[PDB]
Amino acid sequence: RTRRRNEPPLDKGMIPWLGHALEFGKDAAKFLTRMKEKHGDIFTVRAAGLYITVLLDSNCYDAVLSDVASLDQTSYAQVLMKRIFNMILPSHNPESEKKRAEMHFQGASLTQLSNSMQNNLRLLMTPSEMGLKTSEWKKDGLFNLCYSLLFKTGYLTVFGAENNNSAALTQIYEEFRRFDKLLPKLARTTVNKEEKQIASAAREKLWKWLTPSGLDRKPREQSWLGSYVKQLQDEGIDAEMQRRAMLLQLWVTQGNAGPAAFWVMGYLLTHPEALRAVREEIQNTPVFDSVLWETLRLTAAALITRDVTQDKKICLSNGQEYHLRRGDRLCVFPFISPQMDPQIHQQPEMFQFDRFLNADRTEKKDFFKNGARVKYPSVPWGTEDNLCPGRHFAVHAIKELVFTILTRFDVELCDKNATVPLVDPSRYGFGILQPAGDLEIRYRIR
Ligand code: HEM
Repeated sequence: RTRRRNEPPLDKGMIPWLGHALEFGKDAAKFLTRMKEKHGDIFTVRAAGLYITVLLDSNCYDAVLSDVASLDQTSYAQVLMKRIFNMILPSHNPESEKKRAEMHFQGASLTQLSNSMQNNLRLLMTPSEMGLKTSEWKKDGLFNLCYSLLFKTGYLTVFGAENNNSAALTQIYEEFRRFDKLLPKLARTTVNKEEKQIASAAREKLWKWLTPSGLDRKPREQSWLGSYVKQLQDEGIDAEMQRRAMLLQLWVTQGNAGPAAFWVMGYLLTHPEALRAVREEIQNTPVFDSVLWETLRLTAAALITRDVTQDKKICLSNGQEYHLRRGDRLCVFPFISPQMDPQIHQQPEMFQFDRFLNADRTEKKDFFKNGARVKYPSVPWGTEDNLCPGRHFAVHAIKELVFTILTRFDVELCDKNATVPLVDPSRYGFGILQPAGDLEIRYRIR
């Protein structure tokens, strides 16, 4: 491989064919940040025989990705669902189900879903559910606690899975965590033999449990999940692959909200002034909105991937023209820019609770890089034409959990001086970051 005219800088690495595959996978943010410092806002890396052009000029993300004739999302999605979920969906219409997700998670459907979520969370934060039948205080990891509560809430709400009792929901959650922990390694083909066995064992249990085969529950074909299942059935997808698809939809709907709620609570518990303004506001939620947006800036790290299906000319904001080559991949990583970009957000590694608030506590919208307006200073839900359809529901759920914890419980750090844990670097690229260890807490009924 050799650079052609106006192609991005090329970085092959020293390992023939394999290139940067290992380093890229181990900590995508560290590697792509290193590459940005070396080459600038656009560069092409070799990884496992493939060439991946990375674009980090956030002013171009929307316009570049709008070219669906030159930039395919479907092929890499198929790769991931094979590797992670052991799934193949032949003759599958992807746009029809994405349209269903948009509609089902907005408007009157959203209000219904959100009302059910509120009800379900209440059932899950009972003293008995909260492990408070033995003692005044209960110790837990905050991440584990927030993930457990929202996973269970979202699962009950989205899958309508009341057939599962309390102990059953815990079993399902713990198996999901087992699988979820190994998901990045599955995506990257970096599982060892023991991990591969664990992931496969976990998937099989989840395939069985998420489809209650033994029961005669009449399908709700007008619901989000029921209409999805009905589509697969009409497309000729067999029962077994229908079972496997449930784990895909479980991960897509449950893999982010609880982790995000953890970071919100982590940042708040470790930032007294932030927590005071939030609690005061509980007594329109402008402060909490800034808190949540700041949390997502720091922790929403989905990587956007496309296959380049034809040669494409592109212009960065400075006017320089670059050529994308057919057969390559294009990646866009909003986590690095604009979210963690020090030229847009000063001290970007710092949680500043009011970073998106003006002096008079109005919404701060004015953000700049080197004397140029930045249209989207944070991109947690994805690029403008490919937004998370569940985002409004995600925010409702995160708010509901945070509101309940602060209102109905006393929550204390076990180590009064603790800061939030570091990030597990395997999570970069897959959505909300997860902590390396946990933040140990104690809680009691307030
Ligand atoms: C903070 C929490 C969440 C974040 C940050 C988030 C973010 C994202 C992002 C960035 C994507 C784009 C896919 C990609 O390029 O990898 C996506 C897709 C999607 N999200 Fe969310 N999400 C969250 C929670 C949720 C929730 C609670 C739901 C629904 C209950 C949901 C439903 C979906 C669906 C159905 C897709 C489309 C999957 C596909 O078409 O392949 N998400 N999400």
